[PDB]
Amino acid sequence: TPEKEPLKPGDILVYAQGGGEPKPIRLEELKPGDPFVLAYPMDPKTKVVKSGEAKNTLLVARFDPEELAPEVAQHAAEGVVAYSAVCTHLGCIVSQWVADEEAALCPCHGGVYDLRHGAQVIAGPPPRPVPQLPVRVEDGVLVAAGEFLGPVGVQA
Amino acid sequence: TPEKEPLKPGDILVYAQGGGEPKPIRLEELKPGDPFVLAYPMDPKTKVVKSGEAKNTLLVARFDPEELAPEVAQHAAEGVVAYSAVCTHLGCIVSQWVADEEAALCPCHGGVYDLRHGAQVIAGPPPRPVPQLPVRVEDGVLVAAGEFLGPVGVQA
Ligand code: FES
Ligand code: FES
Ligand SMILES: [Ca+2]
Ligand SMILES: [Ca+2]
Ligand SMILES: [Pr+3]
Ligand SMILES: [Pr+3]
Ligand SMILES: [Pr+3]
Ligand SMILES: [Pr+3]
Ligand SMILES: [Pr+3]
Ligand SMILES: [Pr+3]
Repeated sequence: TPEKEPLKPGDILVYAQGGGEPKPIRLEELKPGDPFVLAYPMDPKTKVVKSGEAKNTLLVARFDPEELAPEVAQHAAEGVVAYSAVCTHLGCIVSQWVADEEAALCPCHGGVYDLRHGAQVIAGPPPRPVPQLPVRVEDGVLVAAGEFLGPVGVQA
Repeated sequence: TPEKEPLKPGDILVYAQGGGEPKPIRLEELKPGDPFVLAYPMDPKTKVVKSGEAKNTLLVARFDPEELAPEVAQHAAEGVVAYSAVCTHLGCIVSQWVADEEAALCPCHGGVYDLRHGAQVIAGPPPRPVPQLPVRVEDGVLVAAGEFLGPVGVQA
């Protein structure tokens, strides 16, 4: 089905949506230092939101551009970084924010991923970082700029 | 399809899940005062999580019981409240936590819902509170104790 199609580069990132038309994530809507948003890729032609495949679940956050690791910075757009939100431990959605670390927290077993340093695991049992998705801005809007730089989710 | 069935009383609450087997939310995992978790209802016997219907999207948080408004506490289980996470403004998932207010925040246009006082709108444009889901504990696991108390999401 179109809703279960994988993320492709050029997909528009949209805020996680309940019913109705989706909202593209604009750069100007993300304030540096604010908690991440959960996001999905939307086919730029068909405008189908690929929210039916859980491997397309994203977290998106704006950091101070001079706080990002050089390796993280090269895939960021104006301090904006995106990562897979599928926990690498047992596949829970990494849905919570740790304010003092500016890290992503998994509620299931306390996995914490250090986002400014490539989502390095700094707590709990994830065996590996969630992978980063390359982002770019086009006409004010966040767009997927590449494939995930890594396998998504629980890897057998 | 079964992943799209509406939420029913008796459904087990599970942590939002990528691929794979879901994790029931147990009362003991929820620390009073911690940010909410995004969740879905799961059929107790078939073990089908109803996450393909976005109107089943829940937020779950544990409060100090004596800070809940009387009406809210009537449908809480040892301080744990659940609400629909579909924004009543334009349908975005209410996915963020406001730590100083203990409030759920919609990132689309800044709707903020006062969880301890029945998800009362305290910022942004939502026309009305997200509705509460009554919850109870069954063998240490969080379960739907009734139906959503009002209509879910954007009014049609
Ligand atoms: S599934 Fe995320 S820490 Fe276990
Ligand atoms: S959709 Fe939540 S404030 Fe607009
Ligand atoms: Ca503008
Ligand atoms: Ca126990
Ligand atoms: Pr449409
Ligand atoms: Pr910082
Ligand atoms: Pr700076
Ligand atoms: Pr490089
Ligand atoms: Pr253009
Ligand atoms: Pr019983």
